[PDB]
Order: sequence, then structure tokens, then C-alpha cells
Amino acid sequence: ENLYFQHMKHGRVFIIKSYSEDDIHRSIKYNIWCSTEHGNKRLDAAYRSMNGKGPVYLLFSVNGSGHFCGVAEMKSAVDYNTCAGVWSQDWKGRFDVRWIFVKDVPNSQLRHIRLENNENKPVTNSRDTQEVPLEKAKQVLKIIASYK
Ligand SMILES: CCc1[nH]c(=O)[nH]c(=O)c1N
Ligand SMILES: [Cl-]
Ligand SMILES: [Cl-]
Repeated sequence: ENLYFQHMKHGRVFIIKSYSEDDIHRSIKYNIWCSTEHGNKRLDAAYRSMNGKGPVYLLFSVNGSGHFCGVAEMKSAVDYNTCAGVWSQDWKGRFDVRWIFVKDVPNSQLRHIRLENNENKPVTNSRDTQEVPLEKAKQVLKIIASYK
């Protein structure tokens, strides 16, 4: 048995959807990310209200790719006035992350997990910065960690 994830009771988990493999590569290399304006606001609020009591996890997936590509933890609030044009298309600001898992996990492994906060759609049909309920997030994390 593996009961690790089933015992975490603090933490918030968001889907990250990127159009760009370049941005993913840059994020892994430099441990930074940037979302949309409303995406940045959502993550920032979750980071600041969490007050170090638990992690904010980011489950990354390239739009159209058919798989998730890894997991990172948010590691700073959003800095909204930073150098422009560092990403594939010319985004306002930056926050620190720490990538803790880089592995392709097919959507087939995950599509049976549905989000009650998103019309019961499969977690694999999420938009950028879709939040995941913690009990579903525990299931997703365990599948990602278990995939070979
Ligand atoms: C700048 C990183 C980023 N952030 C986002 O929210 N959507 C994307 O497609 C993407 N490449
Ligand atoms: Cl890894
Ligand atoms: Cl699919």
C-alpha cells in the first residue's frame, strides 16, 4: 500500500495549461512561471492565503499534447512588474516555482477523475488555473507518482 497522499489535509492544487513547449522548458530550467492576469491573481491569492501552512501545487500540461508533463510547487507571490518578453509570446509578471516532478503522464491515466467544481468534467479537460478539489488532487498526485 501507498497511503502518503491520502493523509494530506492542507494544500491547494491548480491545473496549468501552456501553449508552448518552450515556456515549459524555460520554467524547468529557471524555476519560474507566469500566467494570465486573471490566472496570476488566482494563484497569488491562493499562495498568500495559504501562509506556508501547505503547498500550492501546479499540475502542468501542454495544450493539445495528450499528457501532463509534470508537477511544480509555487514558491513565491506574484511579482507583477518584471522584464517583458521572456516567454514565447509577449505576459505581465513572474513568480517562483520549484519543479518537483518532470514526467509525461498520459491523459488516459487521469481522465476518469472528474472535477465537481467544473461541471464534473474530466480533470484532463481543464482550462488554465482550474483549481482541483483536494480529494481529487490526492488521487491525481498518486497516479502521477505511480506512473511508469
Ligand atoms: C508564459 C507561460 C504561459 N502561461 C499561461 O498562462 N499560458 C501559456 O500558454 C503559457 N505559455
Ligand atoms: Cl523529476
Ligand atoms: Cl483525452
